[PDB]
Amino acid sequence: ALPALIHILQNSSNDGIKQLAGVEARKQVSKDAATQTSVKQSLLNSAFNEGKDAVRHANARVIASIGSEWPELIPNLLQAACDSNPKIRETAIFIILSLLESFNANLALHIDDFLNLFAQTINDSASLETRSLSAQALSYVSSLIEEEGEINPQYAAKFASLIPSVVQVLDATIREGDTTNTKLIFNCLNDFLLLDSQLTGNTIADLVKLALQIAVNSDVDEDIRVFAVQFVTSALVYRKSKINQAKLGPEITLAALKVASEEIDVEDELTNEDENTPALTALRLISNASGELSPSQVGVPIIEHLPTMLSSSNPFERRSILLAISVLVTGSPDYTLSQFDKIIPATVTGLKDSEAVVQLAALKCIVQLSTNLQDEVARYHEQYLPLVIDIIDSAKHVVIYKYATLALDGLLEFIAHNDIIKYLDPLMNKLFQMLETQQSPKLRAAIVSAIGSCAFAAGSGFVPYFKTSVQYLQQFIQNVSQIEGLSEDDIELKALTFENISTMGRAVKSAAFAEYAEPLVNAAYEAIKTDSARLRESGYAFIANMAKVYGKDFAPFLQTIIPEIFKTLEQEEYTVNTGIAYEKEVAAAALSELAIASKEHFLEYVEPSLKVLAEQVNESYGLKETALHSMWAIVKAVLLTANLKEGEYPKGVPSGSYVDASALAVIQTVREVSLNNVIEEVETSMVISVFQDLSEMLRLFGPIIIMDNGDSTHLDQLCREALSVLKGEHACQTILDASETEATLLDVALDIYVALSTNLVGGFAQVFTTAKPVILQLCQSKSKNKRSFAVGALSEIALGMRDENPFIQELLEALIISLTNDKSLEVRCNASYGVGLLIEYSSFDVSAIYSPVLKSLYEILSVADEKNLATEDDEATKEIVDRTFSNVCGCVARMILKHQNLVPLEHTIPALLSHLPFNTAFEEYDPIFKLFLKLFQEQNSTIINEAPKVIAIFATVFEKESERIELETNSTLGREENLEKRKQFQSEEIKQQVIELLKHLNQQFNGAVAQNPVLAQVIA
Repeated sequence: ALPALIHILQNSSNDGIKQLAGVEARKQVSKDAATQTSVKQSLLNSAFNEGKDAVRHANARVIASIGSEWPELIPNLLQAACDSNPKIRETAIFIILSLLESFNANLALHIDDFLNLFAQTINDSASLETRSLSAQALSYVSSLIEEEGEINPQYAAKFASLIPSVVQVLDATIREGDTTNTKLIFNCLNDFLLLDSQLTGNTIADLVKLALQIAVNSDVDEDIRVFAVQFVTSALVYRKSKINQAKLGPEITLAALKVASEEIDVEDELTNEDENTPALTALRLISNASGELSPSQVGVPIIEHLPTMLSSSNPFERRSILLAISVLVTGSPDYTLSQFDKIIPATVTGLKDSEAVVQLAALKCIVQLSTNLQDEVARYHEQYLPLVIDIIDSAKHVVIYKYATLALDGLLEFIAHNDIIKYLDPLMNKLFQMLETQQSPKLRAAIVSAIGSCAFAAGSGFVPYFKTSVQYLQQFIQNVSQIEGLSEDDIELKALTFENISTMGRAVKSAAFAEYAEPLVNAAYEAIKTDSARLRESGYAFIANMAKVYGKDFAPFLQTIIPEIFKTLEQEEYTVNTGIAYEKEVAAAALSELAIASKEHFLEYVEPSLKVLAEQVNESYGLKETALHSMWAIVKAVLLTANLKEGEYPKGVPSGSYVDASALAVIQTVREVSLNNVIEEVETSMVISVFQDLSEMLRLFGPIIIMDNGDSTHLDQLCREALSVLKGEHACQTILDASETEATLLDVALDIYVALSTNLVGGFAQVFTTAKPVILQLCQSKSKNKRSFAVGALSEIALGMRDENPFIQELLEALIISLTNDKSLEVRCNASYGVGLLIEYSSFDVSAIYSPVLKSLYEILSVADEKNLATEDDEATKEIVDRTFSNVCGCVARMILKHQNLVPLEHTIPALLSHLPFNTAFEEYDPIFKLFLKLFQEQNSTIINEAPKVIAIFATVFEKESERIELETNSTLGREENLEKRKQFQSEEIKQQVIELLKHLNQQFNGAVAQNPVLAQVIA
């Protein structure tokens, strides 16, 4: 059997035969013989004498595999590693290394001998290879030392002492041009990141700094530079606390920006339609720093350098800064949005550059801004659209043409419904002309997406184009079933046409879609059975929209579709099959939409769907969050099918159940899965996602989501987790200025309490007791954003409790301190909302606070008034300014309604009227309308002289209300994000009271109201 492969190893004239004999011979070792001494001593002899190194190593590896199953071996190798003869040392170390590579358990008995050996051989003056092998061995030694129950303090100290030597080996390998061993040493430093700190000592920041010096050194070979960039990226994922402690964020960012500024192959960039350059890895480093660190450490340095780089004579620096921003936004979208006053002009400057690489860089930046800040970018369509079209018309490179189309796509998709209509017809004609001219399927795919995005924005305004578009696009979805002979891009073009035709079905509704429903639906049911994961994905996306369009009429298709979806969700995902991951995401969304659009006919599928999804939560690689989200979607469907109307639940702790036993059982199922995926959960994205789902369901259906029958086990578990997140002590945080991801975790943790306060009302006070001091403390954070979240959350909690809140005076006095002393205008703005509410709910004497609070509210008004003077150029400030006007006026109206005779009206009413109508936060109209009803009913002198301004304000309000009603009827199905916020009236009752008021006012002032066209329409 095997011992012949050893004979071949020693003896062939062909060295490549001895080598591959050994490569196979190792494989054989596991699967007896009296004389096994012959094969050891033969191998040891060959390992140290063969002429070529590859044949030496081959014998060495066989010795080791033998080594697992000889008390003299390790002692003899430790002796050989200290031989006077450098080649004998090297081959012994290699064999020791191969032994460590077998993970034999008894190697743990030699930690000290290995530490003492390697402290020596790491600096072997005669063989760089021996130093590199010593570094490589140390990885196994550190792992061995961390298997002790308590890490030996002496091992850690010795091992830490070796770290500077490894750095020397690295410099040695770079100096000597030995890039094979440079790579291996970088693997060693990467392994240091994972180590317990007592093994690595204080070093890690210094390893980062040393890696940065290599990365920016253009004299170093590029592949070594990528290793270095990659190491720092890896340190962001595993050791960000050390990066923060050294405050290296800005140095990392600036180093990466310099590498990305190096020139690149321009013609490749402009034509290649497809990660290992220094320039590309540098962008990935920026991208990861933006996700990992607070924006002061990454985005702020970038925006500081935007002026000088964007004007540089070096086009690669103009290109570099735009691409830097393009990769900043995903990790720091809020900070990026706040810098739009600088960033948008910069993208416009970039589009006007003479160099195409800079123009492409600007386009990539815009695509990235649209993806993350959707409608916020589309507001600038008036500058962008002319520029982007001109680039499409005059493009000389395919990659510019693609990204121009894709930028146009992202803008058009989120254009305001009113504005798209001015563009819709000229746009429609241009995109179909483009579609004809271009024959590349990569380019056609991007044009089809832009067309569908027109439909999405236009809603019912798309009807004139619906039949021509489908006629045309039906050409790209022939022979769906036949995938043999199609390129990946041909598949994408087919898939995108299915997706965007179904999006047109969302724009025009079921009646206008009636012509094509059957052929298109049949075509999509072909897609689902096909062997393209991309094509199946587009089938499910098509079905998801059909569910929105046809509601319960789509139920006859359930028997057919669900079996396909279950099959899609159960597929093996492995070398992670990205196409299957996308398909599963969309199939889960299809299942959710079908469940919410079938109602009673999705009752046979509820239990099987929960079992399939629960299996994915437990076992899937990237579908956990979505699988769990879909489970709550199934619950939402079951609760709606039981005619629990959204927001109509009984408040307070439920002593039993307001839901029938079948529904409660479905709820409890998902409630258990939710809490098991937050308890001890290490991924913050998973925690964020669970908290978001729980808040949403609590908001819609009440406390029955978290508790029933007086048993608060899960409620207390939830609050425990949330409280821990607020304190920074949850498993997902314990692997300052916070990253935005970290800020989201805070926001959604606070929002659990917000939702519970509205669920519980008075009942919440006992739950709130533990979190209340922490939230009051977060209101004082050195971080402005944390203060903004906390003050905002306390105010919503106050709204949740209302007049059943036992802490009004404590909370009132805390928000008054924020209102009075906080340096941030936006924090003071958020506080003024909470202050008015607490006064509205208070039942004790507040006469002592009215005068100081009014003074502070007026100062806040004055700082916002000054900012309002220079903001034709900065919408982030304009939103804060406008929200301050709404909140302060709302709070003042609340104060007057609560205690009119403590507020001197003579100056307050005019200050109120000067900030009406509002531009945002229309919910604050509610106290103001009630105030106007009271002042006019008492014929108050102050408002009576102000009747023109008051009827003028309602003229704006009612015009806005009519636009809102029209926008709602025209819009594309399923765009109900902003529904509550666009409303001018919080209730039909307050709306009708206002109409009667305008009726009276028309009886006085000799028909002042009728004179106005808008109100004449409402008054009659």
